[PDB]
Amino acid sequence: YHNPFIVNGKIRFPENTNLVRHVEKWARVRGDKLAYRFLDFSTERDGVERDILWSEFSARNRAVGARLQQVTQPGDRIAILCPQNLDYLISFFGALYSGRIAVPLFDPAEHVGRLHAVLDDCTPSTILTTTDSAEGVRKFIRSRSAKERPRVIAVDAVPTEVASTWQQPNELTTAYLQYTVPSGVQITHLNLPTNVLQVLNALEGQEGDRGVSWLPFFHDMGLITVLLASVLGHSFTFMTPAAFVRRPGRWIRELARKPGETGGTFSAAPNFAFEHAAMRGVPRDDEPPLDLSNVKGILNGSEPVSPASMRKFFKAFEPYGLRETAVKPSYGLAEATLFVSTTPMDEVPTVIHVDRDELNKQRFVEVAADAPNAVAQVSAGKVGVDEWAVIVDTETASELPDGQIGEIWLHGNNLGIGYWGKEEESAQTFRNILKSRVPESHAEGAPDDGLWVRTGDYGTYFKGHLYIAGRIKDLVIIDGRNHYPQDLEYTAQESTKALRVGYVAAFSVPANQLPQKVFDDPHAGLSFDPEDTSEQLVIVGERAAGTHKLEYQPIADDIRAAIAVGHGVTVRDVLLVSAGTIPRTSSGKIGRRACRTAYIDGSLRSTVFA
Repeated sequence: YHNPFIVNGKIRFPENTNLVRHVEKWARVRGDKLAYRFLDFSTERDGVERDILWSEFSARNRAVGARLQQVTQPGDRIAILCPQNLDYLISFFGALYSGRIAVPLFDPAEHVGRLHAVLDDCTPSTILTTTDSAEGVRKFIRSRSAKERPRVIAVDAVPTEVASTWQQPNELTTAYLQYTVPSGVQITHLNLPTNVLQVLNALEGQEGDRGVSWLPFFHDMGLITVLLASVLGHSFTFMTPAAFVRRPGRWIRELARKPGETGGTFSAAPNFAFEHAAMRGVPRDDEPPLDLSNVKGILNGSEPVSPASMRKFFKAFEPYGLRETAVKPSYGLAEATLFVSTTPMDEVPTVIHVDRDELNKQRFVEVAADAPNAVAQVSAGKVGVDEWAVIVDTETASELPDGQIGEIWLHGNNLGIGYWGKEEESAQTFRNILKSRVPESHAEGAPDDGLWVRTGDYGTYFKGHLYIAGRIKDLVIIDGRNHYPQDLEYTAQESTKALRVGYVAAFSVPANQLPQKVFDDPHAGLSFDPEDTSEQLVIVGERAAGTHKLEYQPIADDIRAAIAVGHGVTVRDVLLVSAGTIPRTSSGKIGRRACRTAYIDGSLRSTVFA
């Protein structure tokens, strides 16, 4: 493989490098070629193709950019309250073209409050949207104070001719804010082209390849995936998240080889989507032939990878030509722009099993899958070019040996420079020194006195692979002992056919804050004590399809028994709720914190991704 900007395992960018200059290049040399295609399934079930060429795309970007340069101040934040479509990307790029700070968000007409919180946090001067969504955005804004009702610009209403007045706008300055109290990661103009190149390098993307996505643009995985188009001038075809949730086969269809297509396709998705597409994305017998032999890589990340959903997904689409080397477990986060590691392209996913007891003690000890206390661990592959991941003992700020679990710390030009307006949090997360290394350091090549970024994730290196144990703050600590929630959740899943796959939440609540319902239940084994504050294990799970008539107690008993025998901890409460009731993040992950909150205030007992 070869890339001009990569020489001897190092990214070599020309000076004054940013995504804006990259798009302008393709507008000149690949002008008449497809840049982005929006598959619109709003009215037509078959989908309406909305295309824009690199030439057209550049002109729109320069038109919006010029308009922003005329009515905004340098350093202003430009909020993008837009539905998923071409004008969203024109808004995002338009903001970048202007030299101002972009803030990719969502349409208020589709949380409205979360949107208020972010606006409070970064106080944008201007909001970019479409004509059709304009009135709804205005309606949202007038419910805000008069302090500044940020001006609203319908980007599609900005004439292309305005581009003539555009002025070309530094690497270390913030290009945009990536919001995940809300936190906005400051992504610089160097971060953006750096990380997409790291992706392109790991994918080994050829010239005739193309990309497909349904991920929401307001999510880091959704934004960077489609921004990947700017690296090599590849086309990318996208749809809305809603379109995928209702008809997952659309994703599969768009991935499949079109007539005459000799190149390969690339995509990305969270774990739950592999579960969804495996069950509902298989084409019906009355549908046309489906050829997935062109699919090169479908990256699987943003949440713990299920070996079961991975197996089901591959088995389901194998008869249509999907190679076992197509699905790629990957790791990343917003602080690193997006991409940190992925499974090598010529390899099938690596799955191992480790001892649970050792695992809760921050140790990897490999065991057979048949072993009674084995926990599956899916490798996240190799770290990208010119970035580094190390496993660190947070108390000593020192590198740990392979097989021992510590916090993953990161270094590289794709890593952000802070959280917007958060001095203390920024310092703690982004200003760290690696005090000691091991003899065969995974930091080798990184500057000894360079700053490292704390991910908040436990991980380890094992036999050449990076593993993501879990998220530190999501640990379930009971009686001075550690439990990984996805481990508990999997045991709870597999103990019964009554739980919906991927819709179980394990967390702890202090005893005094447990609801009276728990104490009424003799299976709970607890008596109310107003000053007992010890953490108690709670499991919340959605009922599987067609199981609404199944009785509660055998389900709760099975879960409780399995967790007791497998993890040596007692579940105090099992709460079975209807499908879609468990809180979910903006990208579709399970929100354990919101679920925990919703459990305590009793809202639980009484999102696009439905």
